Amino acid sequence: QYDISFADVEKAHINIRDSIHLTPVLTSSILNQLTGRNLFFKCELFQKTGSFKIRGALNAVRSLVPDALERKPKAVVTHSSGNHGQALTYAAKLEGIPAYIVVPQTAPDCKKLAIQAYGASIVYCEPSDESRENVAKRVTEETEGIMVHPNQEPAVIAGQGTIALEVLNQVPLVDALVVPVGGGGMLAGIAITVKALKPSVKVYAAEPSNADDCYQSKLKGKLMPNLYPPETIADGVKSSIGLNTWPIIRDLVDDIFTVTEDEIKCATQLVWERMKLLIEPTAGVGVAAVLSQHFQTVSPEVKNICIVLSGGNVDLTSSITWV
Amino acid sequence: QYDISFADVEKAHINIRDSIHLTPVLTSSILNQLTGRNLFFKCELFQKTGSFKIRGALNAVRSLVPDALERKPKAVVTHSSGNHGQALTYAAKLEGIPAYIVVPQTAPDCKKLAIQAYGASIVYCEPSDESRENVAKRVTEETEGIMVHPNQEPAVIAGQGTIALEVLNQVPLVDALVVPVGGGGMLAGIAITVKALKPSVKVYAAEPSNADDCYQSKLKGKLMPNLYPPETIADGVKSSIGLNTWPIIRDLVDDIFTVTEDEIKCATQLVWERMKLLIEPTAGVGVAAVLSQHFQTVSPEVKNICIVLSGGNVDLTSSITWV
Ligand SMILES: O=C(O)Cc1ccc(-c2ccccc2)cc1
Ligand SMILES: *Cc1c(COP(=O)(O)O)cnc(C)c1O
Ligand SMILES: *Cc1c(COP(=O)(O)O)cnc(C)c1O
Ligand SMILES: [Ca+2]
Ligand SMILES: [Ca+2]
Ligand SMILES: [Ca+2]
Ligand SMILES: [Mg+2]
Ligand code: NA
Ligand code: NA
Ligand code: NA
Repeated sequence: QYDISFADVEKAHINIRDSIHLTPVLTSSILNQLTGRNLFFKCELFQKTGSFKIRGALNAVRSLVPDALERKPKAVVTHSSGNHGQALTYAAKLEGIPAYIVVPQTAPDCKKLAIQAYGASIVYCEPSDESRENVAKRVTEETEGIMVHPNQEPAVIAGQGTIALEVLNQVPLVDALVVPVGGGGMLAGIAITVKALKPSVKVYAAEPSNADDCYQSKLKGKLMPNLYPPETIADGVKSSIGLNTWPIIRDLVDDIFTVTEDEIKCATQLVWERMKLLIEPTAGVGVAAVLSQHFQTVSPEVKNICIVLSGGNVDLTSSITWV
Repeated sequence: QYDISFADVEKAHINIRDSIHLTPVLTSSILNQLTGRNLFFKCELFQKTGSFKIRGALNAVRSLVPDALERKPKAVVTHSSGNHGQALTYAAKLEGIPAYIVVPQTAPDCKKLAIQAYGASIVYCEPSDESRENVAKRVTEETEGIMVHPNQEPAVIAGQGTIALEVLNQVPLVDALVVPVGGGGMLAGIAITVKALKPSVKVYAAEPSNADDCYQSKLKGKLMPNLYPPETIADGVKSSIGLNTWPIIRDLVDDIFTVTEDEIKCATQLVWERMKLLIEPTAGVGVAAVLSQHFQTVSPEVKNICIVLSGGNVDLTSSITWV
């Protein structure tokens, strides 16, 4: 039916378990006091590499083949330089293969340093997509690598879904999961998993209003990507949903809550100050969603809500400017 | 025998357990790798009020009596706007009694607003130690209230010992606890508990070399308070050890590690960046200790080390200074 099944998610958990952390679920009286609800925080900010993306990245390295004639990937390649590129590089290191990040010439110096810091090799392209694609596909071919998309690659989606296997085990009375959405790999993997195992549990997406393609797509009933690059502090969810994640999200996600920039900022600072968790603002999106006006429409029967705190890769020394 | 015994800790546990968090113990691969040990982090930064001090404060509020006909305090009175005062204020809220803080009339508006935000009631004094004391005495008496010493009060020391009761359950094979020391209520409480329950477990203290009264005292075999108020980023450990905590520390604490300001800063930053925990610098003291050169020479038999992350009440709009 969909591009992954529950079986794929389980195969992913088996593939990655020896190398990832089974992150804790933490609680906060204050947040419980504030939102009306009984909250549980799945702490993917404590995951290896600082975000959940190691799950999909490692599953991809351990399950994808470069070619019909070669079973083992000989390198990994991606155009993502953020949490995905960091995760993929780490996954590549674990498997003893090189990682290449295709970066435009126009990338900030700090981004070029940060990539080299996490142990990947840089391959430069032009700012353009024609060049970007040329280069990545060319690097993939010449290194006998796998190209690993941050959110549309089935093995990546299946890996992200393992979060939900853990949550359902860690929080047996959970009523809903709240998941920040960008490309929807995490949302789709989680939705597949929850709906296979216990479909009475709600799956809710949380999204910046400033980048609201998932909302608009669900509203319209077809895939409606952002027409232009979004401006948002939630830097990890600037991707649009894509052709592999959209059908899952359409069919299996119960609702989508959008949140303003100010809501994202206030929820992030609330988590910092009141929970002492260094989440990145992108991980504040799910917290903002549960605090938002529209979340009050959620039935009072939906009491036990697990929010995925998806990452903690925040640049305290530079990024911080909005505080 | 001392101003408390383990019996007092068991009592405090029963007194307070229904109202405080049984904080988690977290781990970090990177910090294991940096120290060569198996580290366990007791997360008192997640405790109510943002530090462990609610333990001693609540125990004191639930066990001390006013100078009045009624056996229950009708108020709490403090000089502290810091971790101590915030802890006492929350304890008062739990008991449905007012918490008053005595504040010089020349306090900045920012401080006063900050004080009122956590729910304390300000009573003004003149800016002298004479006026501060006299106002606090008057308010305590007129309100049929109590005052609670931050580190020498037996009820506080006993409540602090409940940290170790949890650690010994959460980390059954623990070989040592590392505890930041100021007035030493937390250190003494912990030492009593550990030496009563599992005396083969080491109890190590950690303090800034800029405020090294605990180290000097243990070296000399007598209480040698700091000669002047120390300068340190570790605001919460500026107090010297006192007459009630010293005998316990003398007899029951195995060793004292001192750490420089730079070590404290670097340990605190390492915890933010690599563990995503927003500890205050005072809580970085214990981390700094386990990373320090002197600690590296500790016997390899002392493998499983629990560090108390004592607090997370850090001024976020003020971090820039040392970063
Ligand atoms: O202001 C505070 O909360 C700290 C504090 C509390 C009690 C005492 C005290 C000193 C001597 C005898 C009795 C109490 C000192 C300081
Ligand atoms: C990638 C990422 C997300 C969004 O995941 P998608 O699969 O792209 O929807 C959310 N939070 C963080 C921290 C991320 O790195
Ligand atoms: C009070 C405090 C300490 C020191 O406890 P003492 O009993 O005074 O030695 C350490 N860390 C934090 C965060 C504190 O608030
Ligand atoms: Ca290929
Ligand atoms: Ca979006
Ligand atoms: Ca000291
Ligand atoms: Mg498809
Ligand atoms: Na593991
Ligand atoms: Na695939
Ligand atoms: Na499960």
